[PDB]
Amino acid sequence: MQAATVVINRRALRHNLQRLRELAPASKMVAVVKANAYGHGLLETARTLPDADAFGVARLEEALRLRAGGITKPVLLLEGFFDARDLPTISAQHFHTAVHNEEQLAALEEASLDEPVTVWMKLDTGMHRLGVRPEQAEAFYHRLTQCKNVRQPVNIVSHFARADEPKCGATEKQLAIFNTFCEGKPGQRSIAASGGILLWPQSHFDWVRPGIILYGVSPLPDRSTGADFGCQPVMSLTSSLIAVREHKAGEPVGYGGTWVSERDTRLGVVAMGYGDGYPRAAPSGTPVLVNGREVPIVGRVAMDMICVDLGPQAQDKAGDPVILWGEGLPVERIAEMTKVSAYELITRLTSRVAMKYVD
Amino acid sequence: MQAATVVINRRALRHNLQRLRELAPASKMVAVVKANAYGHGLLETARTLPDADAFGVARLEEALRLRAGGITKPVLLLEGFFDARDLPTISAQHFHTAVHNEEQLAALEEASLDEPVTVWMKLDTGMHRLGVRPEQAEAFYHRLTQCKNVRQPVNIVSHFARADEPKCGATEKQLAIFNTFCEGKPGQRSIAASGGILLWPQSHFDWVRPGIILYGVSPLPDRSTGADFGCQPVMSLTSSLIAVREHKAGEPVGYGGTWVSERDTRLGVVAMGYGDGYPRAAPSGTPVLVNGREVPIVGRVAMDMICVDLGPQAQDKAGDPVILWGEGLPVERIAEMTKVSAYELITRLTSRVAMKYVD
Ligand SMILES: *Cc1c(COP(=O)(O)O)cnc(C)c1O
Ligand SMILES: *Cc1c(COP(=O)(O)O)cnc(C)c1O
Repeated sequence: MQAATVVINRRALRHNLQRLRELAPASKMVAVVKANAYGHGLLETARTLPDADAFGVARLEEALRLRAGGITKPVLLLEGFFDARDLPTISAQHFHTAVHNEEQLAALEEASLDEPVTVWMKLDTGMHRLGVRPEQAEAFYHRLTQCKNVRQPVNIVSHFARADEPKCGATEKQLAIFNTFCEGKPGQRSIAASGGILLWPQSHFDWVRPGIILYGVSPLPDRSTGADFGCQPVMSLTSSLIAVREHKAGEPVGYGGTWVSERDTRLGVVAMGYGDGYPRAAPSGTPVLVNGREVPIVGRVAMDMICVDLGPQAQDKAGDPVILWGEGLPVERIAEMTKVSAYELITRLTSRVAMKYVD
Repeated sequence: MQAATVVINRRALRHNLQRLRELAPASKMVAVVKANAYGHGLLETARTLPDADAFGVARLEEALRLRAGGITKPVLLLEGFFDARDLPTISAQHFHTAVHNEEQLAALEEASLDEPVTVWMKLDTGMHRLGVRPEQAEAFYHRLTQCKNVRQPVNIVSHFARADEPKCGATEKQLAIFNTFCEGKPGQRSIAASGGILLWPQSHFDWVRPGIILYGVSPLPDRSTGADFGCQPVMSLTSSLIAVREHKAGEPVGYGGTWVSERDTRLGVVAMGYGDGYPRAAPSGTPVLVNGREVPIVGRVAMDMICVDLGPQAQDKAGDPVILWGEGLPVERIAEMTKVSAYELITRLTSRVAMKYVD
């Protein structure tokens, strides 16, 4: 039988990269593949997009894992390097890096490399997470153009904190700061991720960094799905029923007796739980497809199982196909119902989930 | 590594198995290691406990993975087998199985195996998740004693739905039903997991199945910890700071501008996010240890990073040790602050977290 499985549509992945090129026609693409390509799988997602101009990762470990799998294209270390002793590898592996601190800068200044490295100075334009603040940036920037170990020109990168909230002036302010600092400087500019790409065409510049929407999922907090932008969903979280049992009115289900039935019915048990990555927070009523028909989750989600209400004469049987989200049921619909971010839903899955690739 | 890492204390693990033998002195132990041993590591956790009477898993795949690693004790398939074509492997691998449906029973009835298999009839005593209902149990049970494919005697297993709620009578009702069915029967009895073991000594019977408490974490939802029962915490979710930046009063942090500072201060950025398994639901103020000193999380938890408030003048720096939960900080405290179950915190982690084993 088949249990917890993530089916990845390679065809939809391809379609989305091309669709994003159409929406951002004058910008190169940094396919962001951090966290195991967003739960889709880091090396397979890269191999599915040999057309990507570059790949973005959070950590050096992820980039090296790409190189190990035979990925040859430029990989961008979005958070830079955490140890100065890593520069020689970064240089030799032809990894491009962000530089946000003095550790990183002072290291590049005194390292001894056999080749210089391509760098993207991270500028803090409002997110206040990583990056050099405006009033320290000019001096920091100038030191990078003097590094014999940095390939010139120095590129400039930044990130939006609230691009999915078009009504507040957060984005327009970050853009204002970004634009002021880049005036008169050569080198590529990049500040847009999924939100900036879809809602802010002024922020496309030279390179855009699609992450979530690359997988056909909307980065927005409203009811929108990847299909709202012509992007197709890549992931399908699937499983199977391991039991179909009789149940009676007044009887509770699961831990804590969270749900009590008002009628005699039949309950289905799914080989899926939070030990696989399915949200334990999922409330009774959350939709799940059984034999391509939507049924509600009843009772608390356990570590390995989920119960659903099928109906008194429901003819579903142990072994039948279940879809937690995918074709027929967008992950955005599960996010709305469970109140869990689609970003976390597709990404916080465990190694217990099998991986399938189609097309 | 210096980033996302889970450190597993093998010596605390052994201490807990024997501490549990002291709490349930007349019962054998079924070490429950399903879902990658609750995030601690399926095969390493088994190898650390060669003293366990048996190992419990959710799925067949997990049991096979144990045999592949050289684990030889008896392994109990807590949910049984999902396909009749699996009986031959299960018989040959000497896996013990639960039997809750007719598909499983009919499979045993007509299979041809070189050896009979040890079975635990799963009885639904109130949880209404898996198991044969009371009114169908006697006939179902009798068919199992007539199998030459089943090693006699037929053992009886069940599970509590609310053992962590001593004030509702649910547990005494399940126990009442369990006891009535076992009257006059010749096999082993088992109904207690972590809660039943600690709060209900009349449910210990022949075998107890410690899961969460085996890892030194309390099953109950009140604020007690594993140390309340003499059990030592096995897991430590650790990482490092990748940046220490200046921040000013009135300035927000992270996505959505969730947190705004009322002083000038210094922010630390941790190489930890929900792409690793850390709850994106963690509210500002949640505790983190930086250099063995507690600091609050400020702003939204991102996929790869977490910001903390260090103070205006604070001497922490990129590279310094961070503890998300562990030595200075029980996962139960993080569960309270996060309102996320300790079961899910330690279990729903991703494959990007490195694994260390000490002692
Ligand atoms: C992860 C990340 C991205 C992608 O963002 P999405 O909203 O998922 O598209 C792009 N850039 C940086 C700096 C990131 O850390
Ligand atoms: C997983 C499980 C356990 C162990 O539960 P804990 O609450 O962690 O003690 C024991 N028995 C069964 C039937 C289970 O599914």
